[PDB]
Amino acid sequence: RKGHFSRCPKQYKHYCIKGRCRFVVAEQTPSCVCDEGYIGARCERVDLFY
Repeated sequence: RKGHFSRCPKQYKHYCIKGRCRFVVAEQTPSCVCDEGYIGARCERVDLFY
């Protein structure tokens, strides 16, 4: 019954232009997800032709 982390705001989305990122403080876990239809390490290109 617990839930409280930190959602990476757009002001800190420099490591992912078109992608999201969840940073867990209590559990040092800086995870960074990106739009499935995205390309590039920093998420700068896009390929969602689908």
